[PDB]
Amino acid sequence: MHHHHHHMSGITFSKNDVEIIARETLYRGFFSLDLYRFRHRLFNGGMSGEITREIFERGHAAVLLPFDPVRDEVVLVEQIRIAAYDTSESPWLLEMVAGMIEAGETVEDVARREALEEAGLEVGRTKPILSYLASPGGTSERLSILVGEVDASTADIRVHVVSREQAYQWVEEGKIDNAASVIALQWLQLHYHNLRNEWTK
Amino acid sequence: QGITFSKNDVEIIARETLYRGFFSLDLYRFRHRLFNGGMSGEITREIFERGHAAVLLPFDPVRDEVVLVEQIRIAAYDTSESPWLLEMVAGMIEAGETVEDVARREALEEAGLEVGRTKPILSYLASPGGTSERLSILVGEVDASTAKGIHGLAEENEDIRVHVVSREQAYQWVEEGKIDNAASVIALQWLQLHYHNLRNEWTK
Ligand SMILES: Nc1nc2c(ncn2[C@@H]2O[C@H](COP(=O)(O)O)[C@@H](O)[C@H]2O)c(=O)[nH]1
Ligand SMILES: Nc1nc2c(ncn2[C@@H]2O[C@H](COP(=O)(O)O)[C@@H](O)[C@H]2O)c(=O)[nH]1
Ligand SMILES: [Mg+2]
Repeated sequence: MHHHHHHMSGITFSKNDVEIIARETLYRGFFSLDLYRFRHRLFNGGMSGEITREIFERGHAAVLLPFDPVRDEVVLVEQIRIAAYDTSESPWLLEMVAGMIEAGETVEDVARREALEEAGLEVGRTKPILSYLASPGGTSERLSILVGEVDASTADIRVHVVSREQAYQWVEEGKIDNAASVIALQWLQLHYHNLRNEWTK
Repeated sequence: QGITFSKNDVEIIARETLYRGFFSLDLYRFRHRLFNGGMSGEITREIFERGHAAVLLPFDPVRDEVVLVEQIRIAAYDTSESPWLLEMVAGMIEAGETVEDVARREALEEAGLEVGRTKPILSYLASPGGTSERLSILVGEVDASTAKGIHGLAEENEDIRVHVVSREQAYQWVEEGKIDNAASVIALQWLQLHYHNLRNEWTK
């Protein structure tokens, strides 16, 4: 069909449209700094020349929003995140439960495990929220968020229990400003009414 | 309620460059107060340093439309169906610049868009266990009928396609996983929570 014209044939291109020529690990410690060399299709029709990009590689994470549907409360975990220091009033952040996903593990298994270990919470039902790329211009990291049913009365890390409304107001005010928690709590603000009905049936 | 400790309670002893390239990886060495009442020992953490960004959600309040930009993000490759992503206009904030200056410049360079009024959405840490990066999101008033075509600086090997969707369509794409990068998810969830008042404010 080479005589067929271009017009006779969401996003435009797939993995068939990129060639990763080479990968190198330039730094290996707890995390890695990798270098990708690749060429890719251009929107105008041609192929790019070879492009090189640095990629921060630290694996991928499972995240759990602990929500008590009886009490309309969320459980937050506080701990120091030194990387926040230079742009934040304090490096101690209020966050969701989270942990790295190891080979062959599922998001749900990690989320449930971490909820018990960080916050001492037994999780009942879970539902997916969303899975997102934290900052794909520079890091490969993907984080997959679930909401988990908890009894908030049963709640170096410190555990905080607050109303959903307070937690969301802290997002609005900038007092909760890490991506995983912002995404989870915005989702909860959009979905809590149906979720509470589903989980208190 | 709220957090327990402040910058009075942590000392950064030193920082060491582990990798110096286009971006950097630094080792922070620090000590900090513990919730149990003591002081930690010396802690180290590897931190990815890549500066900070301004992000623009281009929203047409008359048409209830959103402008997205499509381009390859190779880091997405290993965990995504395709490394081409649908994203918000964005760019790095250089020394002395304002978030608005960058957002307006990138809106023109990445999408061919002039911007009218602007309002903050939220400023967030992308992944603060391992990177310092902060991204500050604005919503910008645009005429989505002027958003079309292929943009980006060809010299910088930047190849960007503009897409226009309705707001409801963009949000549906978030729900379905077709838009799954933090900046766009945060911006579009915010828009779902605020569009009624924002359209009223900008169509008066
Ligand atoms: N050499 C080099 N340039 C980069 C890298 N990441 C981004 N850039 C440059 O940053 C600009 C676009 O960055 P973006 O906003 O798409 O993340 C282009 O000038 C591009 O060449 C990298 O890892 N290495
Ligand atoms: N112990 C330690 N872990 C580090 C360092 N830099 C990065 N990490 C990573 O951070 C992980 C702990 O993350 P956290 O549990 O604090 O969210 C470690 O398991 C390790 O992979 C470092 O200097 N020391
Ligand atoms: Mg740009």
